Amino acid sequence: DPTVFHKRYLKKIRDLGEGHFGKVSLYCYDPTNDGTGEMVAVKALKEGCGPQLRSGWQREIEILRTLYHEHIVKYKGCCEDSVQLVMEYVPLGSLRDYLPRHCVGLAQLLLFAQQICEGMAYLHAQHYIHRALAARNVLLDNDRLVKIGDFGLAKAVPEGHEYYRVREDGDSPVFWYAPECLKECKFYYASDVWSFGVTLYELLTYCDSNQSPHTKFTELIGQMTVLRLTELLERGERLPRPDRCPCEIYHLMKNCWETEASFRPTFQNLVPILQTAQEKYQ
Ligand SMILES: Nc1n[nH]c2ccc(-c3ccc(NS(=O)(=O)c4cccc(Cl)c4)cc3)cc12
Repeated sequence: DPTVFHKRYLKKIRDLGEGHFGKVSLYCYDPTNDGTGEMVAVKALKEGCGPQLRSGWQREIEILRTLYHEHIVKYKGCCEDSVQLVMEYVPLGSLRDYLPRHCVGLAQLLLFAQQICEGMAYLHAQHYIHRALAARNVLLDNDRLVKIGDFGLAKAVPEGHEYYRVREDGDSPVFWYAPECLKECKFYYASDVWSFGVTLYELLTYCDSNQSPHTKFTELIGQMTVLRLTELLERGERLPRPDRCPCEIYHLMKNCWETEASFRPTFQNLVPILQTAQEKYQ
């Protein structure tokens, strides 16, 4: 019943985001057509999705129902026709849209970075890999509260496996990807840590397009792109230290980007370090 949303009570307000396969929009859900209603975010598959995209969409909805964390977008229910995913409305939107138009100090960024690590440490503990950990998928509720907002590429990791074998896709976030994902198509929990390293780089660069990983890696050059990127990352080459980033944080990022996945810190490890770093800055 509270998980049941009828189309008849859903009024589209605006668009919230769009990926290759899905679409997120803001709706007002008012069953009493008065004012005691609520704002919800409604995710739907776009027209033209393959059978494997539809079966994965069922798994995604099941995944979000399973996840309960202060730093994970709350599942609210479904809208059945095809199926639409109903979630809570996280008002300030994504950090990719938020940061270039806002004033957020270093201590606040480090708080966001710590909360991402908290939700991510819970995700891994629930035996799931995210695979799309970037600033566009982290949502801001208020100046003190972030939520991992999209699980489109999330996957369960079987019984005693430390990695998940992935399929070659031209749609995948290549510049957020660890070398083991690009060369061997292997996604470990450690591969998400690498993406967190890239996410932290994005926050410290205010999600400025001119300083983006895409632009910096293009400059660093001097599937052919993926091939040259793997050599770059194996040579030991990394993203530059952002002007604003203190050396201890750049170290944290570099540890997150250790070439060998086993050597990278765990999300459970990152939470205290970041809490300290955030506490130190003010
Ligand atoms: N403001 C919000 N309240 N609740 C939400 C749930 C998801 C989202 C959301 C989450 C992720 C994105 N990033 S995105 O790159 O646009 C994207 C990637 C994959 C699939 C979709 Cl539909 C969108 C954009 C919006 C926003 C809100």
